[PDB]
Amino acid sequence: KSFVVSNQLREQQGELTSTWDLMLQTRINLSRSAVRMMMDSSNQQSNAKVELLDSARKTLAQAATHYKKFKSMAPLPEMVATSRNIDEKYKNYYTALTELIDYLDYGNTGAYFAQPTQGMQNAMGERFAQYALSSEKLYRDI
Amino acid sequence: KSFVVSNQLREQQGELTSTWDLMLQTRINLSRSAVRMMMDSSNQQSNAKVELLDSARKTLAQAATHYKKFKSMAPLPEMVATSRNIDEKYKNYYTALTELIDYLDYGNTGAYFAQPTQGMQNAMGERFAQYALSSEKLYRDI
Repeated sequence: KSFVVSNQLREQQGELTSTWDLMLQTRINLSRSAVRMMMDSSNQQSNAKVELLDSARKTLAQAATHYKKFKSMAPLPEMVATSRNIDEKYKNYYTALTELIDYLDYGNTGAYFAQPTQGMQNAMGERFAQYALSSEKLYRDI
Repeated sequence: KSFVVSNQLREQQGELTSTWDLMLQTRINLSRSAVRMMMDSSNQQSNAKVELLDSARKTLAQAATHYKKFKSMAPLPEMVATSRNIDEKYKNYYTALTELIDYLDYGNTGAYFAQPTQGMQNAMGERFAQYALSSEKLYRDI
């Protein structure tokens, strides 16, 4: 099986890297918007806060597109548990990120700061590292 | 050559994913610190601004460790140009990120906001996508 199966593994990793990366980029643009919503309107800097929130929204939608691609390539047997785990972490971090867009949609920075977002970022981050370790080891077995 | 060479390619991609990801995480923690340095001292939220700057510093040092690992696996002939390009983009974004740590080290948020960091983030991001496209196509040729 080795070509077809190991290429499947690389394509599942690429798509997951694209999902993780675009969620970190959503986190970044939500951050850049929240600081400008705190600084108010006099501040020359405050004025891009809606562009930034719009960029955040756009990269989350792109993370969700790559994730569905990732989910369409069925996990190989040994990959099933980390892939299940990734899905759990992914949904908690996607949701955190969605609620943050929802708050800034109406300028609620108080609720933005009150969400413990980093905890969820970190859990996905560790899931990602575990998926990547597990896929390297099947790839050097395939 | 196919096993040894295609494994080399996957290991160079993994290390580069680790570099890109840790630089995005440095960007995130610098962001979280800059907003708390803007909010001042009354603000319960302002008080983690030095922990956050310290986390940023730590993930940049980790991005630089994985990058040296990436650079130690010599680019295969067709990968030499994107690998050169990645190095250029990487150094401009590593430097941007370093100057941002340097500003927040003494609470200079004015200089933090004045740096056009995102432009450099974006150039590295496009380099990364181009490297990943080019490596997929050599990998399906190897």
